Amino acid sequence: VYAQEKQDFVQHFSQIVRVLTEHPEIGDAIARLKEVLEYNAIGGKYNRGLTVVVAFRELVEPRKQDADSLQRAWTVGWCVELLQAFFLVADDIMDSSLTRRGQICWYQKPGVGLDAINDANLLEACIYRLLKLYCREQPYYLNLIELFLQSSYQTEIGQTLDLLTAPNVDLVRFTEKRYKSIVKYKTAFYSFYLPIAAAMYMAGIDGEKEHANAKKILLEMGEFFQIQDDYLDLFGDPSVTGKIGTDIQDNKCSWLVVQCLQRATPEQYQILKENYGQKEAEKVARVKALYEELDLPAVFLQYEEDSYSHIMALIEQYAAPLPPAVFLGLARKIYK
Amino acid sequence: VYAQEKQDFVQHFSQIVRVLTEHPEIGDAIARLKEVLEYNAIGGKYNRGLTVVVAFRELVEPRKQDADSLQRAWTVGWCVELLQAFFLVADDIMDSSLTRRGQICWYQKPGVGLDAINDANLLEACIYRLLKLYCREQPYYLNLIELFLQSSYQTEIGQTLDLLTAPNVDLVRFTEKRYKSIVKYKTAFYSFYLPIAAAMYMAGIDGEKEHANAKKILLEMGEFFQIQDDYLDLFGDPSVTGKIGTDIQDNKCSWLVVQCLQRATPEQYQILKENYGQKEAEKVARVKALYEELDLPAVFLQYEEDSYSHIMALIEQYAAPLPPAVFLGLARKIYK
Ligand SMILES: Cc1ccc(-c2cc3c(N[C@@H](Cc4cccc(F)c4)P(=O)(O)O)ncnc3s2)cc1Cl
Ligand SMILES: Cc1ccc(-c2cc3c(N[C@@H](Cc4cccc(F)c4)P(=O)(O)O)ncnc3s2)cc1Cl
Ligand SMILES: Cc1ccc(-c2cc3c(N[C@@H](Cc4cccc(F)c4)P(=O)(O)O)ncnc3s2)cc1Cl
Ligand SMILES: Cc1ccc(-c2cc3c(N[C@@H](Cc4cccc(F)c4)P(=O)(O)O)ncnc3s2)cc1Cl
Repeated sequence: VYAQEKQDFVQHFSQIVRVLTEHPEIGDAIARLKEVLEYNAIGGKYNRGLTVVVAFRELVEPRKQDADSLQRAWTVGWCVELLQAFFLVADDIMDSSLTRRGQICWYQKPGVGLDAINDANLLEACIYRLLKLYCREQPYYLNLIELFLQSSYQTEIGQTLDLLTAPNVDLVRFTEKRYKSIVKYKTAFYSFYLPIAAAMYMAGIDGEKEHANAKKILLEMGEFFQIQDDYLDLFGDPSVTGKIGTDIQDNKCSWLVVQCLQRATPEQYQILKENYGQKEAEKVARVKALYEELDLPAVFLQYEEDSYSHIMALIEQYAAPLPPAVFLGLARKIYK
Repeated sequence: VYAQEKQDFVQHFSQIVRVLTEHPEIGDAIARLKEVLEYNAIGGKYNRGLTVVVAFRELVEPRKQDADSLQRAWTVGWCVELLQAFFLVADDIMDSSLTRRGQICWYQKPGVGLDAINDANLLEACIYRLLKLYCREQPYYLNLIELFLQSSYQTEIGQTLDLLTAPNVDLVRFTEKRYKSIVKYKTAFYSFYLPIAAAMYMAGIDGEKEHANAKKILLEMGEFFQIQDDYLDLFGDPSVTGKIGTDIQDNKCSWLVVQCLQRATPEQYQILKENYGQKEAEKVARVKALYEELDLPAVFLQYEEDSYSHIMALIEQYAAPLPPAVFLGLARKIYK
């Protein structure tokens, strides 16, 4: 689906850039914007953008899929990638990250620094420029502008909650209710709801009820994805994933610590109070081994089965009238 | 006009905040957003927001001005103030500023720091939340969403140009063409075009030609405003303005340095190369006195008269069919 549509998606990028990087004296700014687009919108897996394109094909009767409709699908997928890029560039400055996608974070490059704040705003702005240029005449134009704006806001407000929740190792902040709330707003809305919802609108499916039904399935898939992402940060083999995890060094509200704290005798709370959020490795070793000693690998395994049963019921209940394959194709990318 | 409508404008702010700061577990984020709104959207002169409200009154036949139309005018004015706030919070982090509006910049507050990057994005997002909540049923809704998005982009792309132009004292970058380009994109579009254009749309005046005509007048007024702003940074009495200027310490592309560089013998270029962008005061004294020694106070005075003659011709030529008072009220705020 994705294996076999990733090709035209990445080749489209070059057109995306052409049309955004066309008024003599603004030239130098426009060159900078090109360098920003190139460094930051390229080099991920493109799962979110591609989901737009795949879902567009599944949703539109194939006799309403001319060259220009496809091109709008490619474009809106690239909009989702640009929203991703905006959030990351800015999040990397906020967290003080060193690398991203296997390279030096844009803000850490020589003579970029905090100028990356403007660069990131430009990435966001490019979303609406593309939507104007390619979709202004379409009946779903407004629908999409609102979708992207709301996705930004949800993701922003989730970032606030995350930042309040994890500055300083106060583990009383790290609750289940709070973990779930952070994942929904910061991650799931834009990563899972947004791309399918966009394809929906592009197909004419604008009903509030249809969107709510898809949302219900897709926010739940997003919660599982992040939960598996947190497991793997620590237990994932690093040559299968790519990441090597610093969740624990960074005092993250990770599903692991949440579960751990649900399960600990008061003596264990202490070992964790003493090791959570530390630089030193031995004190990260002894967090791992405390998680191992509470069979969190196994709780996760149980959680993962339960979750899969749940998603399948959701799809059975709430997919109609969309093709269950829209959702199943996504479920297969994450439950693998 | 403004003297006599500032009152209901600032009192509206409290309602703006109520409706943005209403889903249990997101509460703590919402409290933070309230603190962000309160610190950053309050304490300026409100010229831009108020311009919305004043121009709305002049433009709408007074028999289409019910309680709810007025409330939408107050709201859209507050949107312009929020856009202002978004840019400033972010610009203060980028420039490493210490104070703003007579207080500690938000990002310099204890335990805010770079979290202010998200805070600023939230301010931007609030613009579209308000536009949804108060204007979604209006026929000019889309018009306004596009206006605000384009204003953001223009201002962002201007900020890029400014940052490229002034990192390092390379005065070869500081040209007239480049000064004007920076002012138009970074300042004039949002400060002058945006608020009148918004009032226009709210009144039903959506024509491209009417907008182009108003734009022509208003971008020119914005160029004068900033030019006078740069003069005053240095020659303004600091107890009449409020600001005391660091334009020269900061290596700014100020209209002053532009003119100076147009006027200097090669020996003078050197005195300036040696004093521009310095901390030390004596080396800022001797920039002032070099500007004084080239009668820049007087070139400015000439420039200011020329400019006023020009704006009046523009208004004569391009105001119709809007009431010339829309423009004159603004001209009186800046040529005073
Ligand atoms: C809609 C959507 C949004 C994001 C993704 C992502 C999957 C993914 C990812 N998936 C791996 C497995 C995986 C990693 C982390 C969480 C998870 F649920 C699944 P893979 O496909 O590389 O085996 N790895 C690293 N980053 C990402 S981002 C996938 C989808 Cl289908
Ligand atoms: C929509 C969909 C979702 C999940 C699957 C499968 C996932 C999977 C699988 N996934 C994980 C293990 C797993 C364990 C327990 C329940 C579960 F759903 C999945 P992984 O091997 O990536 O660690 N392992 C072995 N066979 C299968 S089949 C297949 C489909 Cl078509
Ligand atoms: C549409 C619009 C947008 C911004 C302004 C501003 C005027 C202004 C300002 N004006 C002073 C004078 C002045 C200062 C700097 C430049 C200029 F053109 C005029 P004042 O009204 O306080 O005497 N001073 C400090 N900040 C600002 S912001 C005014 C208007 Cl009318
Ligand atoms: C639309 C309009 C624009 C400007 C004015 C005036 C400005 C002004 C004025 N402004 C400046 C001086 C000035 C000097 C030369 C030309 C010019 F237009 C303005 P300031 O005293 O703020 O330094 N000074 C004395 N009288 C006036 S009358 C009055 C109106 Cl109604």
